[PDB]
Amino acid sequence: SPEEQLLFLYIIYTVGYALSFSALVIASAILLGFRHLHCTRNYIHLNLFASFILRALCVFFKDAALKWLSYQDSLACRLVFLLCQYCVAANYYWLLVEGVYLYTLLAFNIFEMLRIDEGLRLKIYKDTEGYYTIGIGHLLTKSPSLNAAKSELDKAIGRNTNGVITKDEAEKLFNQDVDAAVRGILRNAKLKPVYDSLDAVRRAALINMVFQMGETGVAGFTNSLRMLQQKRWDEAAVNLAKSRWYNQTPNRAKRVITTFRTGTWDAYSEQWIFRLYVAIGWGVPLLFVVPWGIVKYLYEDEGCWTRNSNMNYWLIIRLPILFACIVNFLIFVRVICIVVSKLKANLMCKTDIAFRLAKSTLTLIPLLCTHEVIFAFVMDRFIKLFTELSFTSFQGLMVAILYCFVNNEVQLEFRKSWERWRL
Ligand SMILES: CS(=O)(=O)c1cccc(NC(=O)N(Cc2ccc(C(=O)Nc3nnn[nH]3)cc2)c2ccc(C3CCCCC3)cc2)c1
Repeated sequence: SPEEQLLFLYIIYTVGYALSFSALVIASAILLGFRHLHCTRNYIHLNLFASFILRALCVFFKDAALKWLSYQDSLACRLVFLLCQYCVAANYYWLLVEGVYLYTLLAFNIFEMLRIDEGLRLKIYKDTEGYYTIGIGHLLTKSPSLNAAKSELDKAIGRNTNGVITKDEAEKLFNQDVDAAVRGILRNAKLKPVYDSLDAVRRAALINMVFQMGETGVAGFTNSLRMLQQKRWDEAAVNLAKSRWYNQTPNRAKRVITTFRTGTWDAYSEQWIFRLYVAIGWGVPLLFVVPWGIVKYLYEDEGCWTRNSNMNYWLIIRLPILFACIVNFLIFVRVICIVVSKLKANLMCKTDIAFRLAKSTLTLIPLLCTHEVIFAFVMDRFIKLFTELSFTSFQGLMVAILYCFVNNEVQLEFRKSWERWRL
C-alpha cells in the first residue's frame, strides 16, 4: 500500500530519534552525575552528544510545527533547517576531535610523562641534594667531584663526555633508566603485585615515582600501595598527600597522584587544547554553514531550501563535511597501525581505556563517514534507498551505546553506588 509504506518509514524514523534523544539525555546525565567520570575524554563525548540531542530537537520541532501560509513557505522552518544542518556539521567535527584525541592519547606514554617532569639537561649539573644529574633525570653519584662524575658518565655513555651530551645520547640513557625502573618494580616483592594489578596508565604513575625516588624508597608506602591494589584510588590519593614526597616536590606529586586517582593523562594536558576542540566542533561548522544559509536565503529560497539544484551553493556545505570524513578515514588507518603495533609489542592490553576508546571511535568513523565518501559528488530502488532514514535516526542511539552504556568505567560507578545503598 502507498499510505502504509509512507507511514511505516515515519515510525522507524521517529522511534529512531525517540530512542536516540532518550539514551543521549540519559548518557549525558550519567557522565555529569558521577564525579569520577569528570575527565577530558568524557567532556568531548558530552559535546558530541549535545550535537545529536539538538539535531533530534530540530527533527521533533519540524514534526510538531506541521500542526498548522504553509510550513514550507515559513521563515521559522528555514531557521530550524539551518540549525539542523549546523548540528550535522557539528556531529562530523566532534567526531573529528574524537579521532584527534584518540591519536594523541596513544602517543602519550611514560617517556613523554617523565620528559615533562624531569626535563632535559645538555651539561652535567650539581643538584640540590649533592648528586650530579644530566639528560632526563639521570643521577650519577653523590660524591662531590665533577672530575669523577664526568669519568663515571663516560663509562655509561661510551665515548669521552667532556661535559656536553647531545639529544640522542640523553634519550638512549633515558630508555635504560626506565628499563631499570620497571625491572626494579618486578624484582620488588611489594611493588610487583600492585604493578600487575594496575592498568598501563596508572602503571606509568608508579614507574614515575620509582624514577624519582627508587624501588626501595616507594616500597615504603605500604599503607598507600595496598589500597591501590584494592582499586581504592581516592582513598590512596588523599593518603599520598600526607607523605614526605608530597611536601618535598608538590607540583610533581599533584600530577602523579591525579594519574592514580583518575587513570588519565589530564594532569599532563593543557586547558587550551580543549578550547581548540570546542573551536573545531562548534566553531569550524559556523564558518561554512552561515555562508550556505545566506546564499540559500538570498538566491535558492524555495520550500525551506528543499529544491537544492542550481550552482556551487551545494558544495559549500558538502566539501567541508567530505574533508572531515577524508581526515577521519586517514586517522582511522593510522590508529589501526598504532593499536596493532602496541598490542603485538605487549605495550597495550585489550583492557585499557585507549583500546576500549579505539573499539568505539574506529566503529563510528566508518559508520557515520562511509556514506559521505561513497556518494561524494552525487546530488540525487526508492524503498531500498529510504532505509538510510533508519541509520540516520538510530545513529544518535549508537553514539550513546558505544560511549556510555558499553563503557566499563560507568558500569563500575553503577556497581559502586549500588553497594553504597546497602552499606
Ligand atoms: C581491531 S579493533 O578490535 O581495535 C576494532 C576496530 C574497528 C572497529 C571495531 N568494532 C567493534 O569492536 N565492535 C564491537 C564492540 C566491542 C566492544 C566494544 C566496547 O567495549 N567499547 C567500549 N568499552 N568501553 N568504552 N568503550 C564496542 C564495540 C562493533 C562492530 C560492529 C558494530 C556495528 C555492526 C553493524 C550494526 C551496527 C553496529 C558495532 C560494534 C573494532
